[PDB]
Amino acid sequence: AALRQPQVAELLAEARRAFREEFGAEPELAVSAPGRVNLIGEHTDYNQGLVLPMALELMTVLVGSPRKDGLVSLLTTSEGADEPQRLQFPLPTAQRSLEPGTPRWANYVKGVIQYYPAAPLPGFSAVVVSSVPLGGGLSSSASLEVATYTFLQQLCPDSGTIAARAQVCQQAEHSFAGMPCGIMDQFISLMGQKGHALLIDCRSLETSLVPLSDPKLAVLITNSNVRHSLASSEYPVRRRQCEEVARALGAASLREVQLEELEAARDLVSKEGFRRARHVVGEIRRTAQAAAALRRGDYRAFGRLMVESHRSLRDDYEVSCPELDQLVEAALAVPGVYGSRMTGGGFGGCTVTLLEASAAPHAMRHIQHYGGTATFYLSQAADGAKVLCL
Ligand SMILES: O=C1CCCC2=C1C1(CCCCC1)N=C(Nc1nc3ccccc3o1)N2
Ligand SMILES: O=C(Nc1cccc(Cl)c1)C(F)(F)F
Ligand SMILES: OC[C@H]1O[C@@H](O)[C@H](O)[C@@H](O)[C@H]1O
Repeated sequence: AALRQPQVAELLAEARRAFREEFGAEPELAVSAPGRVNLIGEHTDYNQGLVLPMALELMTVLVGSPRKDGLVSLLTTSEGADEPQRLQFPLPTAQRSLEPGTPRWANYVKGVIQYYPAAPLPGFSAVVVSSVPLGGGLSSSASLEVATYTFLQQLCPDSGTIAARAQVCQQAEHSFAGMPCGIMDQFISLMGQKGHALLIDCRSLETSLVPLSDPKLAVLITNSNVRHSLASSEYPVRRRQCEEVARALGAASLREVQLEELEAARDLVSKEGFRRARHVVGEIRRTAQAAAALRRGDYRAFGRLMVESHRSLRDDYEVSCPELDQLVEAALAVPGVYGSRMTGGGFGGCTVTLLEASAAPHAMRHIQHYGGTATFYLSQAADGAKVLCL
């Protein structure tokens, strides 16, 4: 009864309704980009490391039509969007470029338009909707960016690569949302495939599509329903930090650095710095293993590596919060659970629990033993960016 069933036919319906009511015509176009859960490989992406996200059935739909007047008209119905629900603005030019500001939800769309690599980009009308809980750790921002991107490609096809559209979305996040993220979230919103995880090499940008066939094993995403103050603020600090180590170690990134190399170099770098690279360099290894373990389909070693990932993110990288520790520590003591850990950037958001679908009704009865409000998603590994024509 705390479990938010996804309703994706309802999400598109809602979207179509609101559009015809707002603008006076049936929309021509529907796109979706999903939210994500990162199964293992946390704070590795910007250290050119490995990440094992899968796409969620939680998503962000644009529905909309091209305009002859060169201007953009956005209406959002997302519950937690900041006022106003509606912004219009001329397309950028050589002369004027878009500026981030108010409302913030509109900055991600603006961002993508501002860096969209193709021309001529005509003006549009769009309703924006989302079942991705906003600031809940499941990449609402990447779903909206990649949803925008996808809608723009129908207006003006790009002659480019997935990485290029990921980078464009990532630039919008940096410039327009002030969030210096890596490419896991964008990549996965773009490239996810139903019943697969997506093993992303963030040095080479080689990708692997890893079957999650087995219908026994499932994944419980548990929303902590907190986004602590230090989240916004401590992400860039971590990055700056990782940068200095590589700087001091004559290493083009932490990817190339391996743990035997860091152990020796305790004193080349800071004490703070050393306890954090231990996570990155280590993390990178356990994402490889989890990868190789998933192919072998040892649901068990999922745990060792996934529970170890939390410990490392909590004790070493310091991007957990009591609420996460108590959802993780609560899950990892339940028979019928391979393992649990904070997912995405931390200081709040969701845990992810690899468990036997048989014990789903027991875990959701047990957790909601949590000192806070728990929201539950039972996540099929899902499709990436989708167009449907109306
Ligand atoms: O303030 C923060 C902290 C960082 C994470 C986060 C936010 C806010 C920014 C905008 C207003 C609500 C809160 N928004 C997202 N929004 C994401 N917002 C959407 C709105 C409509 C459709 C799809 C969307 O995806 N993420
Ligand atoms: O993770 C899953 N299954 C899984 C199966 C075998 C080994 C491991 Cl580590 C995982 C998922 F996504 F299907 F639920
Ligand atoms: O694993 C940490 C991740 O945090 C996400 O929220 C961020 O957007 C990703 O780029 C990655 O840094």
